[PDB]
Amino acid sequence: QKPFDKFFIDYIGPLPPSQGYLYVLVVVDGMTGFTWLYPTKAPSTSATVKSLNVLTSIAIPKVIHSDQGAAFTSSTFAEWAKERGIHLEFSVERKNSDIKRLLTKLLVGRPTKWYDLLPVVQLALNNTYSPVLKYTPHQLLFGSLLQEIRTSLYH
Amino acid sequence: QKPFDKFFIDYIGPLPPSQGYLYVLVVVDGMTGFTWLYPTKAPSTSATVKSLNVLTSIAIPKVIHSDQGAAFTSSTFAEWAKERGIHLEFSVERKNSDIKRLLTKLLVGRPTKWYDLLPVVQLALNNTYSPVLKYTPHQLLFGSLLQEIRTSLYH
Ligand SMILES: [Mg+2]
Ligand SMILES: [Mg+2]
Repeated sequence: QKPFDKFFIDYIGPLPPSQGYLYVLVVVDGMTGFTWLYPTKAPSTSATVKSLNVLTSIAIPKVIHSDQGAAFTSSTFAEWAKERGIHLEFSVERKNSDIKRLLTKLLVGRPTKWYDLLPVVQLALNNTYSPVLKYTPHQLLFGSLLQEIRTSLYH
Repeated sequence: QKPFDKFFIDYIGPLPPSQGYLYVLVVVDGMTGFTWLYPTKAPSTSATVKSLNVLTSIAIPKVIHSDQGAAFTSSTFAEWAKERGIHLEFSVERKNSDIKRLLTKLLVGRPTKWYDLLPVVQLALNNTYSPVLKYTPHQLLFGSLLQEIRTSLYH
Protein backbone atom coordinates (compact mmCIF):
# COMPACT_ATOMS: atom_id res chain seq x y z
CA GLN A 1 0.00 0.00 0.00
CA LYS A 2 2.93 2.38 0.67
CA PRO A 3 6.35 2.99 -0.84
CA PHE A 4 9.01 1.18 1.24
CA ASP A 5 6.46 -1.29 2.66
CA LYS A 6 7.99 -4.23 0.80
CA PHE A 7 11.31 -4.77 -0.99
CA PHE A 8 11.96 -7.51 -3.53
CA ILE A 9 15.70 -8.29 -3.70
CA ASP A 10 17.98 -10.40 -5.89
CA TYR A 11 21.50 -10.61 -7.31
CA ILE A 12 22.42 -10.28 -10.96
CA GLY A 13 25.84 -11.56 -12.03
CA PRO A 14 28.58 -12.26 -12.36
CA LEU A 15 29.34 -9.65 -15.01
CA PRO A 16 32.79 -8.92 -16.47
CA PRO A 17 34.92 -7.33 -13.72
CA SER A 18 34.48 -3.55 -13.68
CA GLN A 19 36.44 -1.49 -11.11
CA GLY A 20 36.58 -4.75 -9.09
CA TYR A 21 32.78 -5.09 -9.19
CA LEU A 22 31.22 -8.33 -10.40
CA TYR A 23 27.55 -8.24 -9.25
CA VAL A 24 24.50 -6.01 -8.92
CA LEU A 25 22.18 -6.14 -5.92
CA VAL A 26 18.69 -5.36 -7.27
CA VAL A 27 16.14 -3.85 -4.86
CA VAL A 28 12.60 -3.25 -6.14
CA ASP A 29 10.00 -1.36 -4.08
CA GLY A 30 6.72 -3.27 -4.10
CA MET A 31 4.29 -0.36 -4.36
CA THR A 32 6.07 1.94 -6.82
CA GLY A 33 8.26 -0.55 -8.71
CA PHE A 34 11.19 1.83 -8.02
CA THR A 35 14.53 0.06 -8.44
CA TRP A 36 17.83 0.66 -6.68
CA LEU A 37 20.94 -0.94 -8.15
CA TYR A 38 23.99 -1.56 -5.98
CA PRO A 39 27.26 -2.85 -7.49
CA THR A 40 29.07 -5.42 -5.30
CA LYS A 41 32.25 -7.54 -5.50
CA ALA A 42 30.40 -10.69 -4.38
CA PRO A 43 26.76 -11.87 -3.95
CA SER A 44 27.29 -11.94 -0.19
CA THR A 45 25.42 -11.27 3.05
CA SER A 46 27.90 -8.51 3.95
CA ALA A 47 27.50 -6.63 0.61
CA THR A 48 23.72 -7.01 0.89
CA VAL A 49 23.76 -5.58 4.44
CA LYS A 50 26.11 -2.71 3.42
CA SER A 51 23.76 -1.69 0.56
CA LEU A 52 20.54 -2.18 2.54
CA ASN A 53 21.81 -0.08 5.50
CA VAL A 54 22.23 2.75 2.98
CA LEU A 55 18.71 2.20 1.68
CA THR A 56 17.08 1.69 5.09
CA SER A 57 18.54 5.03 6.18
CA ILE A 58 15.55 6.44 4.14
CA ALA A 59 12.90 4.07 5.57
CA ILE A 60 12.69 0.58 7.04
CA PRO A 61 10.66 -1.92 4.98
CA LYS A 62 8.11 -4.14 6.70
CA VAL A 63 8.92 -7.12 4.48
CA ILE A 64 11.87 -8.17 2.33
CA HIS A 65 11.24 -10.87 -0.23
CA SER A 66 14.05 -12.79 -1.93
CA ASP A 67 14.94 -16.18 -3.40
CA GLN A 68 16.89 -18.87 -1.50
CA GLY A 69 20.28 -17.33 -2.48
CA ALA A 70 23.02 -17.84 0.14
CA ALA A 71 23.34 -14.09 0.72
CA PHE A 72 19.73 -14.05 1.90
CA THR A 73 19.33 -17.30 3.84
CA SER A 74 22.31 -16.89 6.21
CA SER A 75 21.68 -16.40 9.92
CA THR A 76 23.71 -13.18 9.68
CA PHE A 77 21.11 -11.80 7.24
CA ALA A 78 18.30 -13.13 9.47
CA GLU A 79 19.85 -11.41 12.52
CA TRP A 80 20.19 -8.11 10.61
CA ALA A 81 16.51 -8.20 9.61
CA LYS A 82 15.25 -9.19 13.08
CA GLU A 83 17.21 -6.29 14.66
CA ARG A 84 15.30 -3.89 12.42
CA GLY A 85 11.89 -5.60 12.80
CA ILE A 86 11.89 -6.70 9.15
CA HIS A 87 9.94 -9.78 8.09
CA LEU A 88 11.94 -11.97 5.64
CA GLU A 89 10.13 -13.95 2.95
CA PHE A 90 11.70 -16.48 0.57
CA SER A 91 10.72 -18.36 -2.58
CA VAL A 92 8.82 -7.94 -10.42
CA GLU A 93 10.15 -10.97 -12.34
CA ARG A 94 9.40 -8.90 -15.46
CA LYS A 95 11.34 -6.00 -13.88
CA ASN A 96 14.35 -8.27 -13.17
CA SER A 97 14.27 -9.69 -16.72
CA ASP A 98 14.21 -6.13 -18.08
CA ILE A 99 17.35 -5.26 -16.03
CA LYS A 100 19.28 -8.35 -17.25
CA ARG A 101 18.34 -7.53 -20.84
CA LEU A 102 19.51 -3.94 -20.22
CA LEU A 103 22.86 -5.00 -18.80
CA THR A 104 23.64 -7.45 -21.64
CA LYS A 105 23.04 -4.87 -24.37
CA LEU A 106 25.19 -2.28 -22.50
CA LEU A 107 28.20 -4.64 -22.20
CA VAL A 108 28.68 -4.77 -25.99
CA GLY A 109 31.92 -3.00 -27.03
CA ARG A 110 32.63 -2.02 -23.41
CA PRO A 111 32.32 -4.95 -20.91
CA THR A 112 34.60 -3.43 -18.25
CA LYS A 113 32.70 -0.12 -18.22
CA TRP A 114 29.36 -1.25 -16.76
CA TYR A 115 30.16 0.08 -13.27
CA ASP A 116 30.43 3.64 -14.62
CA LEU A 117 27.22 3.31 -16.63
CA LEU A 118 25.22 1.73 -13.81
CA PRO A 119 23.61 5.01 -12.50
CA VAL A 120 22.16 5.64 -15.99
CA VAL A 121 20.60 2.15 -16.07
CA GLN A 122 18.86 2.98 -12.77
CA LEU A 123 17.80 6.45 -13.93
CA ALA A 124 16.44 4.85 -17.07
CA LEU A 125 14.52 2.17 -15.20
CA ASN A 126 12.86 4.60 -12.80
CA ASN A 127 11.99 7.23 -15.43
CA THR A 128 10.43 4.92 -18.02
CA TYR A 129 6.76 3.87 -18.25
CA SER A 130 5.57 0.32 -17.60
CA PRO A 131 3.11 -1.35 -20.05
CA VAL A 132 -0.03 -1.03 -17.86
CA LEU A 133 0.81 1.85 -15.52
CA LYS A 134 0.33 5.58 -16.15
CA TYR A 135 3.31 6.79 -14.08
CA THR A 136 7.03 6.08 -13.83
CA PRO A 137 8.45 4.53 -10.61
CA HIS A 138 10.17 7.91 -9.93
CA GLN A 139 6.83 9.78 -10.21
CA LEU A 140 5.19 7.31 -7.77
CA LEU A 141 8.03 7.51 -5.23
CA PHE A 142 8.58 11.32 -5.22
CA GLY A 143 4.95 12.44 -5.74
CA SER A 144 22.45 7.60 -26.88
CA LEU A 145 22.99 5.42 -23.83
CA LEU A 146 19.54 6.52 -22.64
CA GLN A 147 18.18 5.91 -26.16
CA GLU A 148 19.64 2.37 -26.41
CA ILE A 149 18.22 1.53 -22.97
CA ARG A 150 14.75 2.82 -23.94
CA THR A 151 14.96 0.61 -27.05
CA SER A 152 15.26 -2.46 -24.85
CA LEU A 153 12.50 -1.29 -22.48
CA TYR A 154 9.88 -0.18 -25.03
CA HIS A 155 10.32 -2.73 -27.87
CA GLN B 1 14.76 25.81 -6.60
CA LYS B 2 14.47 22.01 -6.96
CA PRO B 3 15.49 18.98 -4.91
CA PHE B 4 18.78 17.57 -6.28
CA ASP B 5 19.74 20.91 -7.90
CA LYS B 6 22.65 21.45 -5.51
CA PHE B 7 24.52 19.17 -3.10
CA PHE B 8 26.68 20.39 -0.23
CA ILE B 9 29.27 17.75 0.70
CA ASP B 10 31.83 17.24 3.47
CA TYR B 11 33.61 14.58 5.52
CA ILE B 12 33.16 13.99 9.23
CA GLY B 13 35.84 11.98 11.02
CA PRO B 14 37.81 10.12 11.91
CA LEU B 15 35.56 8.31 14.39
CA PRO B 16 36.52 5.20 16.37
CA PRO B 17 36.84 2.29 13.91
CA SER B 18 33.48 0.56 13.41
CA GLN B 19 33.28 -2.45 11.06
CA GLY B 20 36.43 -0.97 9.43
CA TYR B 21 34.67 2.38 8.87
CA LEU B 22 36.31 5.58 10.08
CA TYR B 23 34.50 8.45 8.28
CA VAL B 24 31.10 9.72 7.18
CA LEU B 25 30.52 11.41 3.84
CA VAL B 26 27.78 14.00 4.45
CA VAL B 27 25.62 15.05 1.47
CA VAL B 28 23.01 17.78 2.02
CA ASP B 29 20.44 18.68 -0.65
CA GLY B 30 20.28 22.45 -1.04
CA MET B 31 16.53 22.88 -1.52
CA THR B 32 15.12 20.39 0.99
CA GLY B 33 18.01 20.13 3.48
CA PHE B 34 17.71 16.32 3.11
CA THR B 35 20.87 14.57 4.30
CA TRP B 36 22.45 11.34 3.12
CA LEU B 37 25.15 9.78 5.28
CA TYR B 38 27.68 7.39 3.77
CA PRO B 39 30.20 5.54 5.98
CA THR B 40 33.69 5.25 4.42
CA LYS B 41 37.09 3.80 5.41
CA ALA B 42 38.92 6.96 4.28
CA PRO B 43 38.05 10.58 3.32
CA SER B 44 39.08 9.81 -0.26
CA THR B 45 38.12 10.67 -3.83
CA SER B 46 37.31 7.00 -4.54
CA ALA B 47 34.93 6.63 -1.53
CA THR B 48 33.30 9.95 -2.45
CA VAL B 49 32.78 8.77 -6.06
CA LYS B 50 31.47 5.34 -4.92
CA SER B 51 28.85 7.01 -2.65
CA LEU B 52 27.91 9.75 -5.12
CA ASN B 53 27.38 7.25 -8.00
CA VAL B 54 24.81 5.59 -5.73
CA LEU B 55 23.16 8.94 -5.05
CA THR B 56 23.34 10.23 -8.63
CA SER B 57 21.54 7.07 -9.76
CA ILE B 58 18.42 8.97 -8.45
CA ALA B 59 19.24 12.33 -10.10
CA ILE B 60 22.28 14.28 -11.24
CA PRO B 61 22.91 17.55 -9.34
CA LYS B 62 23.71 20.72 -11.27
CA VAL B 63 26.20 21.91 -8.65
CA ILE B 64 28.24 20.26 -5.91
CA HIS B 65 29.68 22.52 -3.25
CA SER B 66 32.44 21.42 -0.89
CA ASP B 67 35.46 22.69 1.04
CA GLN B 68 39.07 22.38 -0.19
CA GLY B 69 39.41 18.82 1.23
CA ALA B 70 41.77 16.57 -0.78
CA ALA B 71 38.93 14.18 -1.66
CA PHE B 72 37.20 17.03 -3.48
CA THR B 73 40.03 18.96 -5.13
CA SER B 74 41.70 16.04 -6.95
CA SER B 75 41.64 15.92 -10.74
CA THR B 76 40.00 12.49 -10.44
CA PHE B 77 37.04 14.12 -8.67
CA ALA B 78 37.06 16.96 -11.24
CA GLU B 79 37.01 14.43 -14.10
CA TRP B 80 34.11 12.51 -12.50
CA ALA B 81 32.05 15.71 -12.18
CA LYS B 82 32.83 16.96 -15.71
CA GLU B 83 31.76 13.58 -17.19
CA ARG B 84 28.35 14.06 -15.57
CA GLY B 85 28.03 17.79 -16.40
CA ILE B 86 28.28 18.76 -12.72
CA HIS B 87 29.60 22.18 -11.74
CA LEU B 88 32.03 21.97 -8.76
CA GLU B 89 32.22 24.82 -6.26
CA PHE B 90 34.71 25.15 -3.40
CA SER B 91 35.17 27.31 -0.31
CA VAL B 92 24.11 23.92 5.99
CA GLU B 93 26.97 24.68 8.40
CA ARG B 94 24.29 24.46 11.12
CA LYS B 95 23.21 21.10 9.64
CA ASN B 96 26.81 19.78 9.72
CA SER B 97 27.31 20.98 13.32
CA ASP B 98 24.07 19.21 14.28
CA ILE B 99 25.39 15.92 12.77
CA LYS B 100 28.75 16.15 14.62
CA ARG B 101 26.92 16.82 17.87
CA LEU B 102 24.68 13.82 17.13
CA LEU B 103 27.59 11.49 16.45
CA THR B 104 29.52 12.47 19.62
CA LYS B 105 26.56 11.81 21.92
CA LEU B 106 25.89 8.43 20.23
CA LEU B 107 29.51 7.20 20.72
CA VAL B 108 29.17 7.26 24.52
CA GLY B 109 29.24 3.69 25.96
CA ARG B 110 29.46 2.21 22.44
CA PRO B 111 32.18 3.84 20.24
CA THR B 112 32.61 0.85 17.90
CA LYS B 113 28.87 0.59 17.20
CA TRP B 114 28.30 3.84 15.27
CA TYR B 115 28.26 2.10 11.87
CA ASP B 116 25.20 0.04 12.89
CA LEU B 117 23.41 3.08 14.30
CA LEU B 118 24.18 5.34 11.34
CA PRO B 119 20.85 4.72 9.44
CA VAL B 120 18.92 5.92 12.52
CA VAL B 121 20.96 9.15 12.66
CA GLN B 122 19.95 9.81 9.03
CA LEU B 123 16.32 8.88 9.64
CA ALA B 124 16.34 11.20 12.62
CA LEU B 125 17.89 14.09 10.71
CA ASN B 126 15.43 13.89 7.81
CA ASN B 127 12.31 13.41 9.96
CA THR B 128 12.92 16.24 12.44
CA TYR B 129 11.81 19.87 12.10
CA SER B 130 14.24 22.75 11.61
CA PRO B 131 13.87 25.96 13.71
CA VAL B 132 12.34 28.16 10.97
CA LEU B 133 10.83 25.65 8.55
CA LYS B 134 7.37 24.05 8.71
CA TYR B 135 8.33 20.71 7.11
CA THR B 136 10.93 18.00 7.62
CA PRO B 137 13.55 17.36 4.87
CA HIS B 138 11.79 14.00 4.19
CA GLN B 139 8.42 15.76 3.67
CA LEU B 140 10.04 18.25 1.23
CA LEU B 141 11.84 15.53 -0.76
CA PHE B 142 8.98 12.97 -1.04
CA GLY B 143 6.03 15.41 -1.31
CA SER B 144 15.46 5.68 23.04
CA LEU B 145 18.11 6.13 20.37
CA LEU B 146 15.58 8.26 18.46
CA GLN B 147 14.73 10.08 21.72
CA GLU B 148 18.39 10.84 22.58
CA ILE B 149 18.96 12.14 19.04
CA ARG B 150 15.87 14.40 19.23
CA THR B 151 17.25 15.75 22.53
CA SER B 152 20.36 16.98 20.73
CA LEU B 153 18.35 18.39 17.80
CA TYR B 154 15.59 20.19 19.70
CA HIS B 155 17.41 21.51 22.82
MG1 LIG C 1 18.90 -15.06 -7.40
MG1 LIG D 1 35.90 19.20 5.57
